[PDB]
Amino acid sequence: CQDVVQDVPNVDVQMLELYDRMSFKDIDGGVWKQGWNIKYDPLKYNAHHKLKVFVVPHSHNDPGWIQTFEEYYQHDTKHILSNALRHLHDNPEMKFIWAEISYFARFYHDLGENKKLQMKSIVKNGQLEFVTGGWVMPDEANSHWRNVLLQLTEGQTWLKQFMNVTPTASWAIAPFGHSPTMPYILQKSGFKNMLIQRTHYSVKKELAQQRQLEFLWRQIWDNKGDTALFTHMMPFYSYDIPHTCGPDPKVCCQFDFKRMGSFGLSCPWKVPPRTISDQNVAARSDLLVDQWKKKAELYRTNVLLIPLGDDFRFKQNTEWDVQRVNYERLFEHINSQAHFNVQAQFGTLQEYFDAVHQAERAGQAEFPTLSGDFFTYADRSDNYWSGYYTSRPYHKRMDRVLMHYVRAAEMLSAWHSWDGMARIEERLEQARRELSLFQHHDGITGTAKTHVVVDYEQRMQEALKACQMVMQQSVYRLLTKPSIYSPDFSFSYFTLDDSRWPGSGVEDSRTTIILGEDILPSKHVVMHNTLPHWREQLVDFYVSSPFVSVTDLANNPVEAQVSPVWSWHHDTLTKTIHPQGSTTKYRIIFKARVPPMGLATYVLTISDSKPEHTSYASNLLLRKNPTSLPLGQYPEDVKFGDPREISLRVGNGPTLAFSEQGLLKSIQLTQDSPHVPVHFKFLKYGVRSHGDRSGAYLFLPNGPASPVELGQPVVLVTKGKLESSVSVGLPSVVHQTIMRGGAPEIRNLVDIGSLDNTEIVMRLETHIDSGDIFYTDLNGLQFIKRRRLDKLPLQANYYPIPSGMFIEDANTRLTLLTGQPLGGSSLASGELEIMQDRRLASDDERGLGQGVLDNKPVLHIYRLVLEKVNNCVRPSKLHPAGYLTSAAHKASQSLLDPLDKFIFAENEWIGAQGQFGGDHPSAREDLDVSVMRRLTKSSAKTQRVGYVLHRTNLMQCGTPEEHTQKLDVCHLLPNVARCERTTLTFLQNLEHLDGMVAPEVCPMETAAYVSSHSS
Ligand SMILES: CO[C@H]1O[C@H](CO[C@H]2O[C@H](CO)[C@@H](O)[C@H](O)[C@@H]2O)[C@@H](O)[C@H](S[C@H]2O[C@H](CO)[C@@H](O)[C@H](O)[C@@H]2O)[C@@H]1O
Ligand SMILES: *[C@@H]1O[C@H](CO)[C@@H](O)[C@H](O)[C@H]1NC(C)=O
Ligand SMILES: [Zn+2]
Repeated sequence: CQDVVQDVPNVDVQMLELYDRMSFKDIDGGVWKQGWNIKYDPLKYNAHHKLKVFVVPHSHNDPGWIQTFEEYYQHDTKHILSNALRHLHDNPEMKFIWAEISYFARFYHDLGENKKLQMKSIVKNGQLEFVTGGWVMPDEANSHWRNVLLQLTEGQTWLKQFMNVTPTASWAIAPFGHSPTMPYILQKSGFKNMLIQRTHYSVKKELAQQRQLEFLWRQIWDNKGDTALFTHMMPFYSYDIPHTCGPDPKVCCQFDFKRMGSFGLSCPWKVPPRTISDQNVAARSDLLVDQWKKKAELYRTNVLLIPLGDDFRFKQNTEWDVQRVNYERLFEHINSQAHFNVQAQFGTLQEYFDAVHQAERAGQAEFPTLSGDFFTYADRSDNYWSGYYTSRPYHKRMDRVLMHYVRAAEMLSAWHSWDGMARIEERLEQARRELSLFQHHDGITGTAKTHVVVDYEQRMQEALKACQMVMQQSVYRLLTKPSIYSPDFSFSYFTLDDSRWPGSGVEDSRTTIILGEDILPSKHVVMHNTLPHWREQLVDFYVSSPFVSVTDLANNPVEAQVSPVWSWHHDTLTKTIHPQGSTTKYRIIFKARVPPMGLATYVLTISDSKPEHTSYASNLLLRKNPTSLPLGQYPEDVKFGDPREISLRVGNGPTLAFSEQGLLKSIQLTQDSPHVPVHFKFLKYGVRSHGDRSGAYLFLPNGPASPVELGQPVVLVTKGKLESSVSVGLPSVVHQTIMRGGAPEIRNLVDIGSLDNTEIVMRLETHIDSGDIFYTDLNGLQFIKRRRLDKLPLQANYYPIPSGMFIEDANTRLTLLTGQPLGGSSLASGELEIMQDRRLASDDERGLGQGVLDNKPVLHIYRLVLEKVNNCVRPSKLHPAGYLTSAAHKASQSLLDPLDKFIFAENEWIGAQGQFGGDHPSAREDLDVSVMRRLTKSSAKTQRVGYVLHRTNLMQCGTPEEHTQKLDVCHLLPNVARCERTTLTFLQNLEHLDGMVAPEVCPMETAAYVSSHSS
């Protein structure tokens, strides 16, 4: 295994280093507004050394943005694809590339067989080429790597089945900045080349000057280079035709033949295209070849990529003709005039890359190595696209919830083969496709119109119901005596109970377990653990009595805590925000112990008085002017006091101190240790009243944030043996700190209400001497070092926080893990901050055509880990990566992949069993089974199950936490007959494994295995 900590890679371009050196001046470059006037030596090309030009027609099709997926399909995309089929069929030299398989699948299944055959033939002959082949062209900032892989797999599995092709070149012209997670996944999925576009204009200029726009993109920790993927960065401001022929858009626009008027389009530079004729083809060719040779100056080979397309292009037959016939006339002239020394043709993306690598192998170029990312994007001036790290945070959180239930549904159902009547594959396919769709760069990003957001939400809600169905059917099968099992595949044997989605205060969706002497004495509940190690975790349920005790299915008592059900109300009569307690339902909490990838059953039983093994939390309401809080049968009376500082400790865990406003002020890790200052604060950013306005994409604050005025908020303290909390009703946020004996959990119920032109930020203030350094993750996969740059504006120092962030000095680290992607930064030494929501009245001129005025309450979740790190083996000061500790990693897992909870729906479960998976290996803590997916339907004689295994890298800090069992996924199901290593999509076998054993993977590596079973 390569060491991902101690060896700093030697790369030609390291993006953090480049950032430190670059001046980012925004000067007028001339016709290339963000560049310079390019010059070329005309004698560079000659008869023995020609410029080879590939014009690559394309059409950018958003799977929802300003219209829904289905609306765009009906209005635009079905016509684009129908006319592509006809036009390519009839014009054999014409070419076209296609990226978004969601749309292509939607189209193809509506074709008659004759047209399906015609379509297969233009793909097989290379006229129509799929690029990337994902379901969508995903966002790269907010998306989790697991869902990037999911959508990639969804599209490529479709393409292999129906088109018999697997793309090896990726096309990502539209995400708002770019992540190294993409080449990581793509390189492990058979890819050889990728293309990107939306990078900071200053980066484009810098790399163009050095001819470093094509590079071997490796991971930041990769000393050897085995992760490298050849990458092409386009050089100009847009992917449209004016910005793809060359540096002068006034000239390039004249070669977009849809802009002569009858299509309703024109050239903003005020010179229209003219139809090519024999009288003008020489002059027109001179202009165009000059543009091409200038673009070629920015690259190292004599092979040039010229994209030819724009959003929802190639719709009308007349548009196909006007582009094709004019370009054909240009190519005939240019290629026959030896003095240009050019050979130009329509091509595909793979044709371009193949020709580049032929030039490379001929010794005509050597490419630089690069590591780093391409965040935060700015397309012009100070317009940094850090707003979309937060926009529409409800749906960002929903993404993470659905991510987990897709994993859990696929895993739980994979253990068996299912009859088709069970509709398992149907429901899983729907769930995967709806989550996959949402990875679009207008989905999870929060950059779509209101009604489109609603469509994505409705789709995801259906997907969650599909996962629930599959999960609960699977639990019933896994835990019922086989000779008793009698399934009705439409029935709900269990319902899922989720304490954090949509959340208390967002939706009252949880079911109470109703027990009573005259109705039902007890209830079975089941926990699932998707992670491949034993886990203990507190779980809670709502119950109709406080006098409830818990047993395991050996009837062993389990210690439990009962607490009230508190809900917060904005009392419009008193103009305060305060909690009310239920008088008929209560929360019971207990520790569930669940096998690796397994299930555990418990029983809740009512009694007529306090049970021996159940304790009751105390409750203290801090506010002036209190009024009573009755709690029905709950046996401890609420206590009241004036606001005051208070401290809490659960178990032998940290002691937390809180201000009189209910906000953390310090953490004491152990009995004698210092009370370390760690202060939460809520602040507000506003919007500029002159110049450019913040919107869904852009964050353009009117200076540093101002503190939220808190008034005298009401504080609720619950103190229990198993779980304690401090909750406070602040303006726009019910803020909660929860303690269970380790790192606290933070929950924010965020309701920005009608606060227009406001962004609410949560900041942590410490004494940690972090300087200008902080760490943020990329797609939940890796942590990258950030350096705050005072030469850039505030919004430029905001980065995606898809799963966590930290600051550290020599001795102390503070890590904030998130259950949802949000934007954040460290704007001063010792600080962390993360945006909660944003409400914006203006459009920000990027095409959305609305503000963000559709906010809804969202429950954001976090873990806060303060640690001593002086004994940890960390990377050197020059290394661009950072790594989590064990405790921080486990805290992230507790947010993203919690135990699932199931409540048996009927009164009696006949044949119930206590556990599943007790013989599953308990793997080392850094290893995960990211995906378990049965790949075959029940009719297949040889069943196949796919696994994706990911090993992270945790710091060595002198805490072994060892003896663990080897995990061989190929022996998790019986009767294995073959085990193969595959690409991450499962679509190509890479190694036949001896002994049918799937080895574990190296730190920071991800591998896929497929086991086959005879059984
Ligand atoms: C404001 O319209 C202009 O920009 C939008 C940009 O849409 C892309 O980028 C946004 C972010 O800015 C992203 O959210 C979205 O997914 C898209 O990737 C363009 O849609 C239009 S193209 C439009 O008008 C062109 C000029 O007339 C025409 O050539 C094209 O075919 C379309 O009709 C525009 O550039
Ligand atoms: C799929 O593509 C490959 C390569 O051209 C070819 O061998 C095979 O005949 C095609 N059709 C299949 C495998 O069904
Ligand atoms: Zn787009």
